[PDB]
Amino acid sequence: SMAMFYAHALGGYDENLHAFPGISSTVANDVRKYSVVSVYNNKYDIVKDKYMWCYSQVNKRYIGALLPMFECNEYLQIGDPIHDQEGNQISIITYRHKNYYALSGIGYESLDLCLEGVGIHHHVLETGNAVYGKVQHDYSTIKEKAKEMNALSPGPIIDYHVWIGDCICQVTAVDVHGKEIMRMRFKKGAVLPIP
Amino acid sequence: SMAMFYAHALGGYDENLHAFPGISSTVANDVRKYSVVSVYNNKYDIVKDKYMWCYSQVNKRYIGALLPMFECNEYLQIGDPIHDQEGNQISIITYRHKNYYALSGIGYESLDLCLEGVGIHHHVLETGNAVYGKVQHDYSTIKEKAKEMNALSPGPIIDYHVWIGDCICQVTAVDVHGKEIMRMRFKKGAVLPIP
Ligand SMILES: Nc1nc(=O)c2ncn([C@@H]3O[C@@H]4CO[P@](=O)(S)O[C@H]5[C@@H](O)[C@H](n6cnc7c(N)ncnc76)O[C@@H]5CO[P@@](=O)(S)O[C@@H]3[C@@H]4O)c2[nH]1
Repeated sequence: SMAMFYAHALGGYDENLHAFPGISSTVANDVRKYSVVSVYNNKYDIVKDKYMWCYSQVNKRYIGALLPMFECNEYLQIGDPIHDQEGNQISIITYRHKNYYALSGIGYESLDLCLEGVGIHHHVLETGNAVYGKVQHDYSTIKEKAKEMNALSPGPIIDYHVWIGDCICQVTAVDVHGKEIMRMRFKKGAVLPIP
Repeated sequence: SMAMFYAHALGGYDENLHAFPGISSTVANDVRKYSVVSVYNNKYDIVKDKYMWCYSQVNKRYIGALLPMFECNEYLQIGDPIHDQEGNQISIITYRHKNYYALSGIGYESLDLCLEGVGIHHHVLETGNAVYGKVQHDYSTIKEKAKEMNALSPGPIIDYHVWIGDCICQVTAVDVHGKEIMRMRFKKGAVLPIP
């Protein structure tokens, strides 16, 4: 049947369709392979070695991922179809960070969460800072806190924290005492969308 | 260049572009002439003798008009193109009332307002009700109300009221005491959009 793309920001979420940041679609496009995309007969270049952390929270389901992004100085509307050079539609306009536009679909490192009972928060990780739990600081302070919190018994996860830095991205999970229960690292630099 | 359509609901109002209910566009399409439209390669019939009163409030400027509307049980997303039989985009999805979708552009009777210092309010005119000023009731109550308010000295207009009924549409303008200062009547039946 027809390849549909519904934007989550317009209420288009369908659990029976493939779900990506800001997109429910009938087909699952791998957008990692493209270096140039087109929007209304206009070609744009995919940014190399810099990505955009994009997420959408629908019902109690978090859908986050590191996505490719292309630069475009003109204003492009949410829902605008994105094509490849062969005429195929591969995505729609979703998220934006100044002159950068995310390319949503099957991308790079991703995170999916049941948000029932837990929260999630997003931070810009300042360069040079380490991360423990729900805080970011210099290595010495983070290191000493990790040893301090080490003597505590782990409680249940209550919050997730996403840290988006220019060279690394990390996700931590904390209990009620701020103790780090879990930590993932994505070895990519990225930016967050500007609403 | 290429014919562009921007949905007002997505922040795409441009005062230098043609402005219609929910649409800023580089072209001004007269949509009264169409009896069928197509969305996602599906043909839909324009309803005959019933319209939709659509409006958007952008830049303290009110833009309202009776628009043609077509019946579609499927879900169509705001901003998606509307085509004619020849494949040309003539409009975008804007407003909806259950299984009816507006066809915005140059439509039928219209109302433009400068919304600074004056208000506007929309009402469904219940069948059999009469209207005075900012209120609707049965004809007996309205007759008495009109007599009472006749004795009042008129003041400057501060509010507009749009009455959309199955047989007729009317706009009244009231002063601070609710006296009717102006009334226009459109000899068409219509419905209001449902968000
Ligand atoms: N190992 C590792 N793998 C990578 O892939 C990686 N990428 C970048 N870096 C950075 O290199 C520096 C040295 O790492 P490290 O010395 S092992 O210190 C880590 C951790 O051991 C410490 N910590 C957490 N929990 C406990 C606990 N229960 N007890 C004791 N210590 C704990 O908290 C610190 C968090 O710092 P961060 O990870 S955000 O940045 C790192 C540091 O700045 C990486 N490090």
